Amino acid sequence: IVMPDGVTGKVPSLGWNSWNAYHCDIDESKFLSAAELIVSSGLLDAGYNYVNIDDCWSMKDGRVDGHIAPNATRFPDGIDGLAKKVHALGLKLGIYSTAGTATCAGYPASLGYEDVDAADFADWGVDYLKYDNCNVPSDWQDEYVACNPDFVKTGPNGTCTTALDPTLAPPGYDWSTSKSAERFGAMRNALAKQSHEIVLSMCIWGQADVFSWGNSTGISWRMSDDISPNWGSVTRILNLNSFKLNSVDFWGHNDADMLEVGNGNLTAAETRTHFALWAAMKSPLLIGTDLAQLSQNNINLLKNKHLLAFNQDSVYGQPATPYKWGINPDWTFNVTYPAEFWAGPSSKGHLVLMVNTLDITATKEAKWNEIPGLSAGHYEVRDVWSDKDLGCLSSYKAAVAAHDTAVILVGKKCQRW
Ligand SMILES: *[C@@H]1O[C@H](CO)[C@@H](O[C@@H]2O[C@H](CO)[C@@H](O[C@@H]3O[C@H](CO[C@H]4O[C@H](CO)[C@@H](O)[C@H](O[C@H]5O[C@H](CO)[C@@H](O)[C@H](O)[C@@H]5O)[C@@H]4O)[C@@H](O)[C@H](O[C@H]4O[C@H](CO)[C@@H](O)[C@H](O[C@H]5O[C@H](CO)[C@@H](O)[C@H](O)[C@@H]5O)[C@@H]4O)[C@@H]3O)[C@H](O)[C@H]2NC(C)=O)[C@H](O)[C@H]1NC(C)=O
Ligand SMILES: *[C@@H]1O[C@H](CO)[C@@H](O[C@@H]2O[C@H](CO)[C@@H](O[C@@H]3O[C@H](CO[C@H]4O[C@H](CO[C@@H]5O[C@H](CO)[C@@H](O)[C@H](O)[C@@H]5O)[C@@H](O)[C@H](O)[C@@H]4O)[C@@H](O)[C@H](O[C@H]4O[C@H](CO)[C@@H](O)[C@H](O)[C@@H]4O)[C@@H]3O)[C@H](O)[C@H]2NC(C)=O)[C@H](O)[C@H]1NC(C)=O
Ligand SMILES: *[C@@H]1O[C@H](CO)[C@@H](O[C@@H]2O[C@H](CO)[C@@H](O)[C@H](O)[C@H]2NC(C)=O)[C@H](O)[C@H]1NC(C)=O
Ligand SMILES: *[C@@H]1O[C@H](CO)[C@@H](O[C@@H]2O[C@H](CO)[C@@H](O)[C@H](O)[C@H]2NC(C)=O)[C@H](O)[C@H]1NC(C)=O
Repeated sequence: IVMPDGVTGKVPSLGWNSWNAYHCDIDESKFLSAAELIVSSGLLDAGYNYVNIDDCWSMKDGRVDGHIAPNATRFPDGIDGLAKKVHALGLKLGIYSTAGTATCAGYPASLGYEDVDAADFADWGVDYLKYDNCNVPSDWQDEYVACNPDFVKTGPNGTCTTALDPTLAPPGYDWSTSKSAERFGAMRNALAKQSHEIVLSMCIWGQADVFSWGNSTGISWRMSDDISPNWGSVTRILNLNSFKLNSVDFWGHNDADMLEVGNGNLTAAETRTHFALWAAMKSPLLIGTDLAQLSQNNINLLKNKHLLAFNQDSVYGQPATPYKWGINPDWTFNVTYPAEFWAGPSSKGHLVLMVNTLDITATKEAKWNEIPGLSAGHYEVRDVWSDKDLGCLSSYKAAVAAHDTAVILVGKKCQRW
């Protein structure tokens, strides 16, 4: 969705969110520390400007006089006070609610209270709303389910049938008028009435075919169930998103979920793959780890100037897309062996990414004729990881470590042949 100021939300949101770092165990100090570290580490300089509050911020046990109350134990100066502090550092503040009767963690939520909550969030100076999808009561549930392989039983190749799920929507169903669309549109409309600009992140997990109606409603939409800090989760979301990239352009980006950089059992290679593909798919990039414990190597990864420039390109709205699946035939839905060969144009040239989904080193080759927008011949090439010149090349062949991604930027043609 386009926003009134003509800029905010046009390219993907960059920031930090408490959830993958702290889950339900949050307080004001955690946000202030995050804000200070985003500035001092250079992350703000790299473009990361949102400090986003996730679930568990309010008094759990009900509204106070019809309003969601901040938990004052956690936020002694309120959300408004926190917003002041964050804004003084040149940053923006995000908050969280749910399009249901309680949040996913059981806190007050906004279904039927969209105008009241929007007004409070705006009065506090909040800049960004993550709006989750738990706890939808009967009179607001959808009639049917959409074919979302993360939530519905599938046959081969991620296909749905009413034999597999008798509540699967009939052929031709118009999701743009489902109850899910209504629930999210109600919050769109409430936020749009406020005299403070709040962008809407639609945390709907790829449900209700948000791909078809999302752009009319918010700036971004989750496209899968919740991420976990492991390779299986990374490949699952990569596979799912690889089929949905025609929904991604200016003002409306599929959200591959909060980054797991620095977390869990992800290896160095797996972490590069995750970051690089989230960037290239033009998902919002929300850091989700305690920055006080994040290695400099991971900080430097998050600041990768080429991946950030690509993600943030103000001329090319579309993401990198798969040009060859690799181990499987093109367009094969597979949660463990997603599409390997990706590319897309930008102001700085064509970004090309080659994911090694095998668990041993493998040679991978970027062949220009295979890549949309390029043709046989020689191009000037740069390695995105090392920022080194790779020369004037007729193709690019690399040994890629297990679960790593080779990433290059293809510049000008350097010979006609
Ligand atoms: C498993 O499930 C998946 C997901 O549902 C199914 O995926 C199908 O697979 C189809 C092929 O079986 C595939 O059809 C191809 O479509 C391309 C055009 O693709 C563009 O436009 C489509 C419609 O709007 C989009 O769906 C595409 O988006 C998808 O792909 C992009 C990446 O490419 C992703 O970014 C995106 O997220 C999404 O996944 C995309 O925007 C056709 O070009 C292609 O046509 C082929 O046969 C034609 C002959 O009839 C021929 O004319 C074509 O020419 C090509 O090759 C020629 C050389 O022979 C060249 O000369 C031409 O220049 C050209 O390059 C070509 O040979 C084919 O129709 C669908 O797009 C895809 N749908 C989706 C949503 O992904 C699988 O089929 C399932 N697998 C099994 C098995 O069941
Ligand atoms: C969800 O809804 C939104 C809102 O409706 C949809 O957003 C719309 O997306 C389209 C597709 O991306 C936008 O159209 C395209 O915009 C780009 C970029 O325009 C801006 O770029 C121009 C270039 O900047 C230059 O900067 C350079 C330095 O960095 C330098 O070289 C120059 O000095 C320039 O300053 C600039 O002229 C504009 O003013 C912008 O500021 C265009 O490049 C596209 O044109 C290309 O595509 C055309 C159509 O194919 C065609 O003419 C030709 O191919 C051309 O090369 C194109 O116009 C559109 O603006 C945008 N709408 C809004 C309101 O922002 C979104 O698509 C939708 N999602 C989906 C999935 O549909
Ligand atoms: C508001 O937040 C406080 C602080 O996290 C919560 O109080 C903690 O509650 C746990 C579980 O009962 C106790 O173990 C801690 O000792 C409490 N900490 C402090 C500093 O008191 C509290 O439950 C929250 N209240 C509401 C209504 O959400
Ligand atoms: C997902 O793709 C992989 C890779 O092509 C499939 O794994 C192969 O399966 C065949 C049959 O079991 C074996 O011969 C190969 O050894 C497997 N290769 C690897 C690298 O593991 C897998 O079956 C696919 N999954 C589904 C459900 O289709």
